[PDB]
Amino acid sequence: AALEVLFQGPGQPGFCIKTNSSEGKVFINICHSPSIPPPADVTEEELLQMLEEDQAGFRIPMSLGEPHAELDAKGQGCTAYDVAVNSDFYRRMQNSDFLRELVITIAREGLEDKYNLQLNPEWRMMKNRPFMGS
Repeated sequence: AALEVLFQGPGQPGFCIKTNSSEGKVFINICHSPSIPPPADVTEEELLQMLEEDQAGFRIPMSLGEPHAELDAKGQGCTAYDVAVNSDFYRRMQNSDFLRELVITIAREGLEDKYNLQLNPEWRMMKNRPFMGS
Protein backbone atom coordinates (compact mmCIF):
# COMPACT_ATOMS: atom_id res chain seq x y z
CA ALA A 1 0.00 0.00 0.00
CA ALA A 2 3.05 2.26 0.09
CA LEU A 3 3.37 4.50 -2.96
CA GLU A 4 7.09 5.17 -2.96
CA VAL A 5 8.42 8.61 -3.78
CA LEU A 6 12.11 9.59 -3.92
CA PHE A 7 12.92 12.04 -1.16
CA GLN A 8 16.41 12.66 0.16
CA GLY A 9 15.62 12.77 3.84
CA PRO A 10 15.05 13.50 6.37
CA GLY A 11 12.08 15.84 6.58
CA GLN A 12 10.96 16.92 10.02
CA PRO A 13 11.36 14.23 12.67
CA GLY A 14 8.02 12.82 13.85
CA PHE A 15 8.13 9.64 15.93
CA CYS A 16 10.26 6.52 16.10
CA ILE A 17 9.10 2.88 15.98
CA LYS A 18 11.25 0.02 17.33
CA THR A 19 11.12 -3.37 15.60
CA ASN A 20 13.70 -5.98 14.53
CA SER A 21 14.76 -8.43 11.85
CA SER A 22 16.22 -11.88 12.41
CA GLU A 23 19.62 -10.21 12.54
CA GLY A 24 19.22 -7.10 14.71
CA LYS A 25 17.28 -4.05 15.93
CA VAL A 26 15.52 -1.88 13.36
CA PHE A 27 14.05 1.59 13.88
CA ILE A 28 11.53 3.25 11.59
CA ASN A 29 11.69 7.03 11.73
CA ILE A 30 8.29 8.36 10.69
CA CYS A 31 9.07 11.87 9.41
CA HIS A 32 7.16 14.43 7.40
CA SER A 33 7.53 17.07 4.69
CA PRO A 34 5.32 19.33 2.55
CA SER A 35 7.15 17.78 -0.44
CA ILE A 36 5.40 14.44 0.04
CA PRO A 37 1.87 14.42 -1.43
CA PRO A 38 -0.99 13.48 0.93
CA PRO A 39 -3.14 10.41 0.34
CA ALA A 40 -6.75 10.84 -0.75
CA ASP A 41 -8.74 12.75 1.87
CA VAL A 42 -11.19 10.31 3.44
CA THR A 43 -13.04 9.95 6.74
CA GLU A 44 -12.22 7.24 9.29
CA GLU A 45 -15.46 5.50 8.33
CA GLU A 46 -14.70 5.39 4.60
CA LEU A 47 -11.19 4.20 5.43
CA LEU A 48 -12.51 1.27 7.46
CA GLN A 49 -14.60 0.03 4.53
CA MET A 50 -11.69 0.27 2.07
CA LEU A 51 -9.58 -2.02 4.25
CA GLU A 52 -12.45 -4.53 4.23
CA GLU A 53 -12.28 -4.57 0.43
CA ASP A 54 -8.51 -4.48 -0.07
CA GLN A 55 -5.81 -4.97 2.57
CA ALA A 56 -3.75 -2.46 0.58
CA GLY A 57 -6.63 -0.39 -0.81
CA PHE A 58 -5.61 2.88 0.83
CA ARG A 59 -2.42 3.98 -0.94
CA ILE A 60 -0.16 6.33 1.03
CA PRO A 61 2.66 8.31 -0.62
CA MET A 62 5.85 7.93 1.40
CA SER A 63 9.60 7.81 1.03
CA LEU A 64 11.37 4.59 1.96
CA GLY A 65 14.83 5.71 3.00
CA GLU A 66 18.08 3.79 2.68
CA PRO A 67 19.34 2.11 5.85
CA HIS A 68 21.70 4.06 8.08
CA ALA A 69 23.64 2.55 10.97
CA GLU A 70 23.17 4.25 14.34
CA LEU A 71 23.95 3.79 18.02
CA ASP A 72 21.01 3.46 20.41
CA ALA A 73 20.81 5.04 23.88
CA LYS A 74 22.92 2.13 25.21
CA GLY A 75 25.68 2.59 22.63
CA GLN A 76 24.73 -0.45 20.53
CA GLY A 77 24.47 -0.64 16.74
CA CYS A 78 21.13 -0.72 14.95
CA THR A 79 19.53 0.11 11.58
CA ALA A 80 17.33 3.15 11.05
CA TYR A 81 15.10 3.81 8.03
CA ASP A 82 13.65 7.28 7.40
CA VAL A 83 10.06 7.14 6.11
CA ALA A 84 8.52 10.53 5.26
CA VAL A 85 4.81 11.30 4.75
CA ASN A 86 2.90 14.51 3.98
CA SER A 87 2.97 17.11 6.79
CA ASP A 88 -0.78 17.77 6.85
CA PHE A 89 -1.45 14.03 6.83
CA TYR A 90 1.04 13.62 9.68
CA ARG A 91 -1.00 16.08 11.76
CA ARG A 92 -4.07 13.92 11.11
CA MET A 93 -2.12 10.85 12.28
CA GLN A 94 -1.35 12.66 15.53
CA ASN A 95 -5.08 12.88 16.25
CA SER A 96 -5.98 9.29 15.38
CA ASP A 97 -4.50 6.13 16.89
CA PHE A 98 -6.21 4.01 14.22
CA LEU A 99 -4.73 6.11 11.41
CA ARG A 100 -1.27 6.19 12.97
CA GLU A 101 -1.09 2.43 13.43
CA LEU A 102 -2.30 1.88 9.85
CA VAL A 103 0.51 4.09 8.53
CA ILE A 104 3.07 2.24 10.67
CA THR A 105 1.95 -1.10 9.20
CA ILE A 106 2.18 0.23 5.63
CA ALA A 107 5.66 1.64 6.27
CA ARG A 108 6.87 -1.60 7.86
CA GLU A 109 5.54 -3.67 4.96
CA GLY A 110 6.97 -1.18 2.46
CA LEU A 111 10.42 -1.61 3.97
CA GLU A 112 10.00 -5.41 4.09
CA ASP A 113 9.26 -5.45 0.37
CA LYS A 114 11.98 -3.01 -0.71
CA TYR A 115 14.85 -4.51 1.30
CA ASN A 116 13.73 -8.17 1.41
CA LEU A 117 13.35 -8.18 5.18
CA GLN A 118 11.07 -9.83 7.67
CA LEU A 119 10.33 -7.24 10.37
CA ASN A 120 8.70 -8.07 13.72
CA PRO A 121 5.06 -6.87 13.70
CA GLU A 122 5.20 -6.45 17.51
CA TRP A 123 6.57 -2.93 17.29
CA ARG A 124 6.81 -0.36 20.08
CA MET A 125 6.74 3.44 20.09
CA MET A 126 9.93 4.94 21.51
CA LYS A 127 9.16 7.27 24.44
CA ASN A 128 12.58 8.93 24.77
CA ARG A 129 13.26 9.67 21.13
CA PRO A 130 11.38 11.04 18.10
CA PHE A 131 14.15 9.94 15.73
CA MET A 132 16.97 7.38 15.73
CA GLY A 133 20.10 9.12 14.41
CA SER A 134 20.86 12.79 13.75
